Amino acid sequence: SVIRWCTISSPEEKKCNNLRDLTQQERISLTCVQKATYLDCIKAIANNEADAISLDGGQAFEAGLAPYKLKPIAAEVYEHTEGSTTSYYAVAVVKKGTEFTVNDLQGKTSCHTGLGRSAGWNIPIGTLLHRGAIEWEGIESGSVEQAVAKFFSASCVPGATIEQKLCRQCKGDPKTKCARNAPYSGYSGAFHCLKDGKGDVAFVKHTTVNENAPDQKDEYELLCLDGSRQPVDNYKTCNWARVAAHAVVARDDNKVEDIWSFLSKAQSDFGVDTKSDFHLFGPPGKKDPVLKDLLFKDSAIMLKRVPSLMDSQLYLGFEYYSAIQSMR
Ligand SMILES: [Fe+3]
Repeated sequence: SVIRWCTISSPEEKKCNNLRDLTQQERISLTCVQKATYLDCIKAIANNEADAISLDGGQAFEAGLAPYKLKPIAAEVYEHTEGSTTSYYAVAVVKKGTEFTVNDLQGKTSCHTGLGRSAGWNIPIGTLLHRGAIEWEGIESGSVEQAVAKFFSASCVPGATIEQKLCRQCKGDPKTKCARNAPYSGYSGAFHCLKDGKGDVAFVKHTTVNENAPDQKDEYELLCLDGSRQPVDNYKTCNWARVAAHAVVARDDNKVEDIWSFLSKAQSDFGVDTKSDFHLFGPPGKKDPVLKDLLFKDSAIMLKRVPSLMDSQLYLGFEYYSAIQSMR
């Protein structure tokens, strides 16, 4: 019996084969299918051409719509003060000194993890809109990118389609610079994007600074929704939202057990406590954003199985869910 994972980048593939390689000796075994975009994975998965992929809540949302109707099989666990939780916080990071508040955000540059991802988009944009900041009336008259491209001087937003302003700060080969897996894509990419000065703001996770710049953590602060700017380590108070962990998405069939089995074991032999050269998660550390969050976030510490009961909606929450919807 084999599970076929869908990978979305070469390096992600490798890590994948890696684990398949040192796993081929079990009841359930791996195999890596590499697609172009997560969409194609979602699709293959539904077509029986694959069986799993771990997605950001923004994509989990997507993966749940019809025709797919994929379910969140397992969700990532993250360090909490209280040991652990299945959620993370969305924060907007900023360099220390550059005075400026949430309100003074117009005509700025900004870096985002990618189009429609929780932290780098859904939360921030919808927030900005829910605040009278961004002018958006609706789908049937104006796109969202457009309202976005109208608010910021320019941006980096991997996945962007409708506006070159949004692809303005993306560093890399122009062919692929705004690719969904571009060098400036992902939590860490959006950080570099900030690091490198290509944007005045980064929309990332509460772990973001530590994982790329624990050394120069002092060099950054957080933009709070109230007006303040707090210290990188104050995400709790200075946050824009608390979102659901990324989840592993799979067809609603009988296989969901083979997958959980596979994951349960693998995580057993290669967790944060593994003693192997091979790590399922991370580990976290200043590395090249390109090699980050492969398969799973570098910041995941465990996997917690999801109750069969939950679909995408129940998983995300009626609130977040409506919020995402209302944006498309
Ligand atoms: Fe995320």
